[PDB]
Order: sequence, then structure tokens, then C-alpha cells
Amino acid sequence: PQITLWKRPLVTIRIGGQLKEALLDTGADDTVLEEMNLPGRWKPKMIGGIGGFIKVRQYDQIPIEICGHKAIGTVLVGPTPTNVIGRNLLTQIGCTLNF
Amino acid sequence: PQITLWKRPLVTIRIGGQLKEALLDTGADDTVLEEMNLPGRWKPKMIGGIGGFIKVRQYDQIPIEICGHKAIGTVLVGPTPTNVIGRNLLTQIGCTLNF
Ligand SMILES: C[C@H](c1ccccc1)[C@H](C[C@H](O)CN1CCN(Cc2cccnc2)C[C@H]1C(=O)NC(C)(C)C)C(=O)N[C@H]1c2ccccc2C[C@H]1O
Repeated sequence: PQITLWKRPLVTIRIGGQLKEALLDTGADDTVLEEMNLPGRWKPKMIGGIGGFIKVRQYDQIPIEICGHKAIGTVLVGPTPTNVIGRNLLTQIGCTLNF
Repeated sequence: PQITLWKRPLVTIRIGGQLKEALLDTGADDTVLEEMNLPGRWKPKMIGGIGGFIKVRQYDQIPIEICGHKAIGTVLVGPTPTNVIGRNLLTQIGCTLNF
């Protein structure tokens, strides 16, 4: 689909049989979701943004459905202000910026 | 043009007669630029990102060019690690997200 930007680009995602809302974020290198439970082993990691750095849990090869399109990649979980879908998954679904 | 997301979507912008590299960020509601001495009056403001809030200076009706596309709007100036073009300006140049 084609998404305009007069409103935040939010979409529904399906992760672990759970529905959630996320922001399509081209300025984010990675994908971060609010604190939640995910199966599998996770490794501690730190990511920085405006404001500073935070500690997150890193899950690898996680299947995630974004607005109908399937993806499988790294998902970070931690105290983020909102669920963000980064470039690592945006590229998996063939997402581009146009103008 | 059409921009892929394999790399950070960086483009050239011109503001205050200066050429700078900026990140096209669909996840940012506002536009944030690295510290610079713009002329004109401004208002103090706090904006929050991944790891907290940073204090910035708000300049209104600032003319700015993004890849040869002229636009004008609000710009925040502060200690941001990188220049960020938010949705307030992306909409002006008819930028869309597509997949
Ligand atoms: C320019 C940022 C950057 C910093 C350093 C290096 C490159 C880019 C970039 C910004 C995010 O695209 C957008 N981000 C999403 C979450 N919400 C949250 C919010 C916070 C407070 C109030 N409302 C909403 C904040 C919003 C944001 O930072 N907005 C502004 C107006 C303050 C600019 C960002 O945070 N990037 C990092 C990043 C992000 C997620 C996962 C991994 C990584 C690594 C980095 O690429």
C-alpha cells in the first residue's frame, strides 16, 4: 500500500500470536518493541537515540507479520516509548520512500 | 525519486544557505537539526526520543530545501547526533512510504 505522512505511519503487527500496533520508522536502524514476553534466548544489548542509550533484550530470527507481509529477523525488546519497525524489517517487506 | 532502506536514507538539504546531510525519518513527528546559529526569534522546547528528552530551540517558518524540493516550516535546533527531517516537512514534499 501507499502511506501518506499527515499522520503517524502506524500499522498492525502480529508477533507470537499477539496483535500490536507499530510505527514504520525509517530513521531507526533496528526494531524495538515495548517490554513483552518472547520465546527463545535473548542477549543483552544497548541502543542509542535522541535522549540517550537504553538497555534492551535481543531476540534473533523472530517471525513477525507486518500489515500482512511476513518477515523474520532481529527484534529488540525494552523500555521504548513506542513500538518501532526499523530498517532491518522494512527492507524485508520491500519498503521504500517515494516523492 | 525512490529510496531504498538498505542504508540510512540520507539526503542533502539546504538551510540558511548551508548544505547539510539529513536523515529522512518517517518516525519523527518534528524536524531536528544539529546545533547551529540561525537568526531570528525562537521558543524553548523539550522533545523526547528513545532514551529521554533533550532541550531544543524552536524556529518557525524556516525555508528549507530537500533534494531540490522547496519547503518551509518549523525546525528544532539542539544537540542531536544527526540531522532529522520529520513528517512536518516530509508531507510538504509529497513523500510517501510504499510496499
Ligand atoms: C534521529 C534518531 C537517530 C539517533 C542516532 C543515530 C541515528 C538516528 C532516530 C529517531 C527515530 O527514528 C524516531 N523516534 C522513534 C521513537 N520515538 C519515541 C518517542 C519518545 C518520546 C515521545 N514520543 C515518542 C521518538 C522518535 C524521535 O526520535 N523523534 C524526534 C522528534 C525527537 C526526532 C533513532 O532513535 N534511531 C536509533 C534507533 C531506534 C530504534 C531502534 C534502533 C535504533 C538505533 C538508531 O538508529
